[PDB]
Amino acid sequence: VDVDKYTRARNAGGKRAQDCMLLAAEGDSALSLLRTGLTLGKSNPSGPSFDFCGMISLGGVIMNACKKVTNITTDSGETIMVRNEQLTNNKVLQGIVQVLGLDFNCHYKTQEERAKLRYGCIVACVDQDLDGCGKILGLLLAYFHLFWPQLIIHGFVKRLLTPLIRVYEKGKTMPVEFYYEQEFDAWAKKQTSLANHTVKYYKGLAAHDTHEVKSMFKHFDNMVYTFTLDDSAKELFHIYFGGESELRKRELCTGVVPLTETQTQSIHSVRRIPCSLHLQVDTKAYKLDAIERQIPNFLDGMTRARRKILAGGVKCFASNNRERKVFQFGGYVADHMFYHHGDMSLNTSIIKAAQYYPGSSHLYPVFIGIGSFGSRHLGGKDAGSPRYISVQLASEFIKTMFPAEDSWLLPYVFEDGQRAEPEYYVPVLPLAIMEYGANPSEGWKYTTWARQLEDILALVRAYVDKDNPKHELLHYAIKHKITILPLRPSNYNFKGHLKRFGQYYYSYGTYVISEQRNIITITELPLRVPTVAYIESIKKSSNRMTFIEEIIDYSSSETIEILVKLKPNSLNRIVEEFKETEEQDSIENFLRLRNCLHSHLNFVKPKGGIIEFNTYYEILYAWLPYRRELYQKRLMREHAVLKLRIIMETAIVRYINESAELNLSHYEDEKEASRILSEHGFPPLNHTLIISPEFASIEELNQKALQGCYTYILSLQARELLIAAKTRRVEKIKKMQARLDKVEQLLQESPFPGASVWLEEIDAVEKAIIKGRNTQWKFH
Amino acid sequence: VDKYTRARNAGGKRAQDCMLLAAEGDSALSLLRTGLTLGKSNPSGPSFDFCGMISLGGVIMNACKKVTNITTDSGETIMVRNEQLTNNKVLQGIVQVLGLDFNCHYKTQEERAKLRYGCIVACVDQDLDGCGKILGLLLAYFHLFWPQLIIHGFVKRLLTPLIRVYEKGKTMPVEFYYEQEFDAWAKKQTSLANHTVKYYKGLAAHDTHEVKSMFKHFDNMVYTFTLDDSAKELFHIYFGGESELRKRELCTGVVPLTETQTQSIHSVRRIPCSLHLQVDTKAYKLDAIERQIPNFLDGMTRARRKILAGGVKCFASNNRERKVFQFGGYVADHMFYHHGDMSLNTSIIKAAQYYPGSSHLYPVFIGIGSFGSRHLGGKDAGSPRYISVQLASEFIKTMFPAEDSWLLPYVFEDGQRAEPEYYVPVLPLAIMEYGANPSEGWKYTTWARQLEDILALVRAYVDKDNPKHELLHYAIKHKITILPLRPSNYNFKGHLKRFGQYYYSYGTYVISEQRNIITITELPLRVPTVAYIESIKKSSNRMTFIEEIIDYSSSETIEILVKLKPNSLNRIVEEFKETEEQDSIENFLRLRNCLHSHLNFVKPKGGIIEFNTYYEILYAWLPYRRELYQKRLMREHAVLKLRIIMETAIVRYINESAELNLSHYEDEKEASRILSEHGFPPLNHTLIISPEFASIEELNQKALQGCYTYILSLQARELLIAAKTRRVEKIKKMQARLDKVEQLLQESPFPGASVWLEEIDAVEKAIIKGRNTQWKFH
DNA sequence: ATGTATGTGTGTATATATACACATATATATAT
DNA sequence: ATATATATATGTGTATATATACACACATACATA
Ligand SMILES: [Mg+2]
Ligand SMILES: [Mg+2]
Repeated sequence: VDVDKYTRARNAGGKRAQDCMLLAAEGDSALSLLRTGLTLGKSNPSGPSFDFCGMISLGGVIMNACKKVTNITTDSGETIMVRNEQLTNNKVLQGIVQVLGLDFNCHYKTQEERAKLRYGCIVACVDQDLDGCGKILGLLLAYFHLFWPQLIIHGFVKRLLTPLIRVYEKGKTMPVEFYYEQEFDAWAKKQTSLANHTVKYYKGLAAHDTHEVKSMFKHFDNMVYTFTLDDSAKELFHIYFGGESELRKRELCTGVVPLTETQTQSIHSVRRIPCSLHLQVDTKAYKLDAIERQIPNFLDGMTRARRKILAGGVKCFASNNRERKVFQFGGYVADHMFYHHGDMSLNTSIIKAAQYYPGSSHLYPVFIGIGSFGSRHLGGKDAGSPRYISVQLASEFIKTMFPAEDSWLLPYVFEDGQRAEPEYYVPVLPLAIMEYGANPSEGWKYTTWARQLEDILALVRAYVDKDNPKHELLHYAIKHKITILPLRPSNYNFKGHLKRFGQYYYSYGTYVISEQRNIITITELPLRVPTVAYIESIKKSSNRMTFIEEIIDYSSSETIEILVKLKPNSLNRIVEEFKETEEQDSIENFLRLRNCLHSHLNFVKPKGGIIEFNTYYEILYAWLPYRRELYQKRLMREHAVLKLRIIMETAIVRYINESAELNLSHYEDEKEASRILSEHGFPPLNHTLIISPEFASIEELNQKALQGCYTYILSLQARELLIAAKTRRVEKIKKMQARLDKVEQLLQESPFPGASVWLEEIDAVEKAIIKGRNTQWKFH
Repeated sequence: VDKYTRARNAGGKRAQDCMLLAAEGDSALSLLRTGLTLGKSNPSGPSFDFCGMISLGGVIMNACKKVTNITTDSGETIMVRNEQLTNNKVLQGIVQVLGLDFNCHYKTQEERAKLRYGCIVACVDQDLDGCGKILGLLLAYFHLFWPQLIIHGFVKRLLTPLIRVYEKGKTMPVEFYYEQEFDAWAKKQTSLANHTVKYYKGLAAHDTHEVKSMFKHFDNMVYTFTLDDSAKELFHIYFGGESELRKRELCTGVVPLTETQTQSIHSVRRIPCSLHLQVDTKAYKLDAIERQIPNFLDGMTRARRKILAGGVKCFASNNRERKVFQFGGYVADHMFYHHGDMSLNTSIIKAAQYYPGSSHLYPVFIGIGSFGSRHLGGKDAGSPRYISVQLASEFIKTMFPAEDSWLLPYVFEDGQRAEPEYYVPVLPLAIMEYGANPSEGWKYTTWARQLEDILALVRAYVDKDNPKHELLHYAIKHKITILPLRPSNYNFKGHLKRFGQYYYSYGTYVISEQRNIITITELPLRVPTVAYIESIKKSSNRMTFIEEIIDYSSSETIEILVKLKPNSLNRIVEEFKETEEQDSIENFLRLRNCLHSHLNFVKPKGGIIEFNTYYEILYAWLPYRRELYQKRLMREHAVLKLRIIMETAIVRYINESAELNLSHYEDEKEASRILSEHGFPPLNHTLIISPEFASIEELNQKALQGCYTYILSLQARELLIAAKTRRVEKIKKMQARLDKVEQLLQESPFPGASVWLEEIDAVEKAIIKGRNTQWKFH
């Protein structure tokens, strides 16, 4: 059959079969670009066309064959390699072995067996972000390595090389092109002003308009590169794409190793790429980026997408907290936070970042959700479409947990030249250990179970507050890493019971036995167990089905009530079949009613890279000093700003008192007015930095403050030359200097500066959490 | 059967005690399954012991257009279906669920107890699409096959709110069920500054306390359909295969509902089918005509007008690119769009496209990325996460002037302004582009006119020194034509011929008998290439003469190459005959088509209008633009006089405030007193300096009745000598402009006759500069 | 040589569907 | 009693698919005496 989304060349499998190309693209918008470009008729006499080029789609992400295949060493000696039934029945790989005419029991070592291919090179036209240049190009290389390495030896697998970033200067008709994101960031941070450049990001090939696809296809054969492999490559394919992760963990801790001048000149001159040198840059950079996207930071407890959602949601609902649809808020946060990915997964994260039900992931959600957001009974998988449902910002919890005057003092993620969101938030409470979570990633796994709220409040109040009895003893335990105050799992919104048997916790359900009608009434499932998955699991097991007649659900939307029915006189035969250990009952062995709480505390740290803890105490002890130094920073910044504002307004007061004697109307322009104001003892000030010190560090704030002009005094309205305005300004100067005395008294106290403000914020976060838990997280 | 939650008692001893809540999608089933499980928060509600769920799958197929009554020998017409209607997966589901039988009639109760449920209950949306269209099609299906169940109370429905309004303080909302009821309500108010209007698009947008208060009163809000005797004619008009009944009905608006009928419906809790079809279905069909047929003034539909308004609002600060889905989120937020996102993004994509043969010859946007080609008909664009749009800023500035948009009637959604009723362009843009749509009752199809003909017509109307001025005025008086009006052959390399009462368009071939090759070098107007090539391969009458067909096309240029089997040209010449209207080779290769028009537009203040020729559309267009120039000049004259009055108090206050000494006074009331005791005029400063949407009556009615904010909010920067000098020359420039405004209010033929000539010239050179740069504006 | 039925096609609407990667604990079905 | 494939599920990503309404000029497929 002609396979799906396939355009053959006119010379496939004929007398000039070997000189034809297959430009295998990633989707269909890329094929739309390739169809646009291979049909430059007389505007490109040196370019390719469909006389010797074809097109086929890779279907998204290629299946890997390096872990769906098995070796069988034959008794003749020569081992054989049998595929899986899933790998045999993939449509994309069946399609491309149908197009090129490949064979699985031909090694393609001589040339009269390589002349029986339908056309003799593959060229992968993929993207340049790490998701497409590193991942699926690596899996394609792995497929051709695992089944026919002789074609990678002789030269059969090729690729284009397109730009990811173009930067256009005003005036010049040649842009500056970049192939990697960190190269752009290193180029851009060295600059001094980027307000005459335009930065374009090209996710996918279909973002290239006409006047640059013509430039890309005047030089088509100039940018095709061919792969070679050496002996140092087979172990790297087994590390990066083999069935064991310990190799991948121990390689994937270290960062990417940059490229030498000889290797770079050799690649950009002779245009061949070593497969191992591709794996040790592009695929490794992909896997580090995937770790950064899919594993939470240990300070704020959230991923990178959810941190963009939080920043864009604080900024979106700023003026008035009116709700919007999920797709409209998603368009906002993809516009203003520089989100460079697809739109469907962003809307899925906005939906799941607002759910609240017994057993949801987030116990303290950022948003209030307005509509239908799914239930326990399908695990939140049955929410509405984003067309229907709405979200708004849970404003007082975000006000108390993430204080707004601390978001000025954080390191930010700069994207495309201007800032997007923080590197990390630092909440008032250790929010990384307060919720649930279970993800895979590259190399590692993330799994947490939430802690009690009162345990965490006891530990933080024991650390900070000086007259709690557990003050110095807790500091001793932080010096020696021993545990004193208990840190239990959370039992909120869960009615079953929890037991510790050795080095793990176990969570149990609740049944209700009856011999009057031989019916067991299940009333609760263990932690984070969906209902219909439990019912189908208890229905598939044939050893358990021999004792039940009918299994019926009567549960409400927030409370479990399952009803089984037993076959007559079958309560007795369960006990000999399903034996009762001390750790679980015979019914709880029978009805699948306990689970183990097994944690994988693998986080990412500031400045990137994995970190791996052994207990929740280690995460708390790593979290506390960041909040300590952030309090010290905000108090010193406030001290500097208050001195400078006293200095500013106690010259406005004397200008109001001396404007009649000064006679400002007599003078000609701003030059003579600034000169006659410099002679009467008015300080030159920087009005913008004093009114709005946005992100200015304290050296920046006292370094460019006294280097301004008299704009603070010259934009005074005649409204405020009145006597009630004088009284108002004098009393606000008195309040500012009283605040300055309070600030310089707060900078000294025990055990560290800013130790009472943080206790006040603990109490504020606690009452906001209590109010939210009472109102079903609606904050009525 | 998928998406079907079986009730516990379906098909048993108490099967007739059971309901089937047929919802419309899957989010609706999420709502209904949330509602039917309030176990002890709703002890008087329903549950799954007597209630099922099933999905209607979007929009129901109709059977009235897909069935045949065939007459047999015995004297009876049996009703035999179609193979397409028989294989519809949604209707197969409900027939298998309810246990219906097609050859039964269910007249007796012994037959009406052989079913599996007791009633079908349509839980549909309350917006006009779901309440009118698919509920009428469900009624039409049950009428066309089993009218005796509509007689005996089998088809039921819920009744939900469409708009809830929440008063501050009070604990009961106001619920409106129709949109025009809320619009007439909200126009009556004077202060809607503290009410929160909630639009509920589908029923899955309903919050938890709202669904609790809707499921405590479930049987309070179910209704039942009663079948009339006049209903057969209404079911044949609205859903039958004859369109002229539907044209003849749907001119006049919806008949309002009386008080006796209202009290009967809300009291005995039953619905006549005819009273439903003449309100809900008719209101839907009028709404679909409004959404799917253009206005003859601006040329654009409702969605494209929202997209242009949101694009002018979005790209105002800088003309920075956005994606398609991000700009779509913007225009769905600020222009109050109440529909899905996929259709809006498709509308933005097709509003940005520009290729030879696209719908728009003068697009609103500049498209950046892959926006499709001639060959697949523009259906080969990118996904909306890839491609970008940008505002074609100077064309939008010249065609739709910004100072005219303050003086237009607007549309209110939910209280706030969203977008105009129409734009009034400088050129008649409704006859300058293409289009081919169906709708309810009517068809829309246009073919664009030459630009030069339209420019000559409008310059003959407006300019008094043009020697075809009074002739054209006589022709407007007596409805005759003088000046030609040809179709647009721009970017088309075939040729056009007028034969009788229509134009035909012809493509170009090139023949060579030395190789038996015909080379097609041009297709007719708006013919996709791959659709043409696959259409020529299905005709086996033509396949017996050709061997091989190869496409060598460019990105924007056609080049098709056929191959003939030997000794078959003479058989083509003698077999496909030649008339004097089309060649034999063009008869063989499908190389002409007719430019056949259906000029059916909507008019202002709602309603269809149907024209006969393009001259009627031009002559209807001209007086709106004329009157709009007159009222913008009146507005400018008023604002200039008021601003002269405002600044010739500020300048003398700068002259006299050195000894007036306002720094001596206590507060602003004493200052306002002493300013009014020296002759300064009280002014409304926030409406003199920014008249946004104030008419001239409320401009000269409430602006001299303000305060002294204009004079008390001056910065001390303003009190210098250079600022005095600049205010003096600015007063001089406003005085000169006021003299020019009063000088050109009185000109001939009508006020503002040279200004519209200048805007003609600016739009024409912007169109030229956009055609030279492939509509990229380099 | 006519009276029939089908059959895509355009814009603006209504409601859905699917493949793949990644780690690890649990569950299921044979084969020494 | 035991190894060994196979299957599933979680979040953040990469790609695509498909049913219905509405009007009418036009094209292709057997019947019509
Ligand atoms: Mg991509
Ligand atoms: Mg609807």
